[PDB]
Amino acid sequence: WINNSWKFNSEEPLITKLILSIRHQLPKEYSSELLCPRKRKTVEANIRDMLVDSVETDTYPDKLPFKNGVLDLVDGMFYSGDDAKKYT
Amino acid sequence: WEPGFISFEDAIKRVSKIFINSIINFNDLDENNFTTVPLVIDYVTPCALCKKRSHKHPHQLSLENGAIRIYKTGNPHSCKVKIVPLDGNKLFNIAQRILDTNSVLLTERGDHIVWINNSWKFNSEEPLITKLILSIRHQLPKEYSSELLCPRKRKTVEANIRDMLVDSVETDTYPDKLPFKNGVLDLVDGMFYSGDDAKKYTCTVSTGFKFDDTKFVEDSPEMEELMNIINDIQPLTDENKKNRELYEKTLSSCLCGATKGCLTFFFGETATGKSTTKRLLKSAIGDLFVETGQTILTDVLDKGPNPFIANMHLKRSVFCSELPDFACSGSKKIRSDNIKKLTEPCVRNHATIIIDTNYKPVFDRIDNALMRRIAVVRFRTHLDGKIQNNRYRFAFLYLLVKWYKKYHIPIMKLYPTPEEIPDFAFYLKIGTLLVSSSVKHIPLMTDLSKKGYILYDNVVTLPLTTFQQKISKYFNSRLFGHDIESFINRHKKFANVSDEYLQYIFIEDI
Amino acid sequence: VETGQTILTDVLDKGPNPFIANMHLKRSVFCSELPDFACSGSKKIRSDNIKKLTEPCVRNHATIIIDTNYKPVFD
Amino acid sequence: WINNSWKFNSEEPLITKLILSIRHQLPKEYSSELLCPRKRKTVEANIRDMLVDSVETDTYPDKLPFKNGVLDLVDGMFYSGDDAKKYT
Repeated sequence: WINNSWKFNSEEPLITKLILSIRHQLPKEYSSELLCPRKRKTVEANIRDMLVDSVETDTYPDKLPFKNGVLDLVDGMFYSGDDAKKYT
Repeated sequence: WEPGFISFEDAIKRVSKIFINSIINFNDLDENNFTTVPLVIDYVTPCALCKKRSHKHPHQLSLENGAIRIYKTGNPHSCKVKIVPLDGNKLFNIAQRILDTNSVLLTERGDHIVWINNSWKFNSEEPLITKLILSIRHQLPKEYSSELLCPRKRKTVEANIRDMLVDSVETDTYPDKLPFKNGVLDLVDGMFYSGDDAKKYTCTVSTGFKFDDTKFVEDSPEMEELMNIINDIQPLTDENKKNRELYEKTLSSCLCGATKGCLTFFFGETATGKSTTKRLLKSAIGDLFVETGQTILTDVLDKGPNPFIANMHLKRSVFCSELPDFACSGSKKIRSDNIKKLTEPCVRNHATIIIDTNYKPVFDRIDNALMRRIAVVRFRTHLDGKIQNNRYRFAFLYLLVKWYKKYHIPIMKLYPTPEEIPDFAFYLKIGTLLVSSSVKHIPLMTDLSKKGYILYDNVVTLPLTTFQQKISKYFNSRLFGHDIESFINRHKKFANVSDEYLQYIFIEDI
Repeated sequence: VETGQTILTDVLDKGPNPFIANMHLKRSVFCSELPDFACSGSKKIRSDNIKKLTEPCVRNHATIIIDTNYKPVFD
Repeated sequence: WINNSWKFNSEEPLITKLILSIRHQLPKEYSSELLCPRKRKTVEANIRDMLVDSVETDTYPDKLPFKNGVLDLVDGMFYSGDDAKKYT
């Protein structure tokens, strides 16, 4: 989930890009640790080892996706940014 | 405090970790008063710096050469001095500085485009980012240059750079640019960019030769000698106005990079100056111009991997044929199945197709869809080594650019010409003579009853004999037998074994 | 996505069709604007292809609408 | 360019052999460190990065190449050894 969208790739990984982009939200003493690619690879390995349960994508049939958000057909409300993260 | 340094509170944290003994006034230091306020150390344990019990004078810190120096006031020699560097991961700063120049970009397809030697270079197997890192050492500050010599550090910077490109851009967007080996030229403004000024336009192709402004002048003996042939083939006469307009419009569409599939026909007698333009096209555009024959027309593009189809991408103009028609007996006729896909924007295609032929050909398959793909311009009125020597390289660029700036400004629209499309005049005439049955013709039974019309499946129908007797009076079978024989079987409907009907009514009755 | 009668005429199983692989998650696909097929010289509709379109597995979510001036003829 | 001849190679590395052969021509202090394979690989990695421009081979149409040199036809002299290096 980068740039307010879900991205899919099988050859160029994006977990390292996500780790690089998350630095600001982490506590300050944690941010400076992610500048070295070796540490980013270690964190990526930990994350990969820590995912064991799978989830299904494109489940809700009554949602209208958009470049900057999603639209609810039933209620006519627009959800943008983090509010659209739940709908995969 | 400088942005190149590590963050302030991190420096305070490491300074705290130096001193085992707890600090009393640790919260009173900010980014503006650290060098002034002396540090108050509650020496529960002996001084961590020099192991003596307590100091008569408090310690103090200062920032010299991007490093925090820990020293004791009063007599500094009674306590040992520590140094704490403040620079953070110099390689990341180098990656920041390199990326700020917009020299490397993501091409949206999974590769990377690198700006080296005044060009954008594609590559999929050999690394080009490292070459860029080695080349940009001079633009970077002095202290950053020495690190970029070790291959391991260059690999680290490449790894850092690869992780900060999360946005994709599209290449070859502007369709009004002429690429060149040493820059890019603008059609609408007639000025040449070179070097870094051309970096904003992401052109991945070039004509293969440099641009010379010395030859590009208003008047020269060479262009004066050339313009005579062009003026002779099409004289500037009032009766030759629409033909000259079509001729000017069809040539100057080659420079435009718009995606379009409207074909044009060069019809005229042989050895009438038509053949002179084919060499000037190659001498003008150069690499982007590619000549080919009818092999594309005949061979099926879908069947098998066609290298020509894979390699025609990013080609401004493609000359369809160079040899006279094979429309006579013993050769494969013109098939329209291949001409449908070349008009579509995606196969991405960018070529302009022009066919020159001395005689009108015949099409095996025909419908109404061909009006949007066929246009013709005809010649009415009436050495080789010089062109190969690139003698007239600019004399034809000037003609094309002057035509483009004269008329090719508003839009790239080619009006098709049905004036003399072969084996189409009879079909166009019969289009206005035959109309299909519809709801609007149903309430006309008062007028159609005398014609013998019968309503089958709520459709007005006509047997073949009446159409044949009412259609043979207008034309002789001797000259138009082919079209009528090929058309009869196309639109025959059988109500039963014995009933054959056509759902078409000639308008001349009303 | 808009397309024509080629998918209707051609059998999807015969040969590799990239478009059939790329139809995945396409909400609406306009099928064709084809004219009458009762006229001579036009191949009839292959009824094998329409059977698998209804099946959920090719995931599919496309809605197919066929626009014709007059009624065609099946085989 | 090894043994007075230009050679292609697509699978086996030839740059390392070139370095080992050129070892003698370098200054004396530089001859010792070329014996370690790791240093030779580092030098190869360095030299692969400074070649950004490309050249074309077999461009002169009036030469007869030989095993021990190249013969010029328009005038009639033989170039052997280093003299034939300029003609690819």
